[PDB]
Amino acid sequence: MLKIISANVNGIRSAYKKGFYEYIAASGADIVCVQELKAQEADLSADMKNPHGMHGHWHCAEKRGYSGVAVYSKRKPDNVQIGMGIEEFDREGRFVRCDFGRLSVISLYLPSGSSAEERQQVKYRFLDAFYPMLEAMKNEGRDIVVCGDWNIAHQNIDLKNWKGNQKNSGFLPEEREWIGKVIHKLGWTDMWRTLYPDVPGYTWWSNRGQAYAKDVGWRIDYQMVTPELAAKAVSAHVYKDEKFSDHAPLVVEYDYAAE
Ligand SMILES: [Mg+2]
Repeated sequence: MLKIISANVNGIRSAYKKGFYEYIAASGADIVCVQELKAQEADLSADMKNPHGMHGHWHCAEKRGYSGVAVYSKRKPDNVQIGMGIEEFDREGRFVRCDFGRLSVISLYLPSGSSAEERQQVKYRFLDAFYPMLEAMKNEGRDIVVCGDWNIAHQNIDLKNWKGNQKNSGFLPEEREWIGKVIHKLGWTDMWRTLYPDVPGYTWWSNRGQAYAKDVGWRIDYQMVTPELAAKAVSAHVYKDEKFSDHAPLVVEYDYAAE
């Protein structure tokens, strides 16, 4: 099967100290989309550019130690898009797209809003700029997986403390509505929720201490998929046998090849 892994690595240099490099190979992944490199190109070792000889494409931020995304693939993409073409967001290294024939896979790091109202506003402006891109992408008629950290939990099932987080970034009414539109208006499939309707599937906890031990989790990482490819998804899991990051890798297996 085609195995695609989405992982917010909370700093690729940190994740590599915790075994993430070995996992890229051991996992059997064909494509690994990572978010939050916290590294510029000058900081990336050869094994962070082309892990295990994979092809790698990345978009780093202008600020040091910040953001950045990458897509690693066993096969060579025939086309690569670095950034969205919106300067404000592209300066932060948040979007890479790799094409393999009629398959496209994206690594997306959606802005977080919990730090300050200014950043919640950036987050909302990102949502408004990205929605028409999602619409256009859906209308391409190609097979597309948008992997990444969307920084929004959709429904009560998607986080442990839904009662106490309705005024906090990640579970605001406007944010949840926006994800709902991406699914129900645009017709993207939330692959995890479609595969396993009743299984929470948290992918983030604020630390590896109490927050993790007590499973105070949120499902904020997704694979959003086009219709025909969604029908080819056979299984998924949140990988928790090792801990590389404050997020867990989201792994989906598709009965699909680009040739
Ligand atoms: Mg982080």
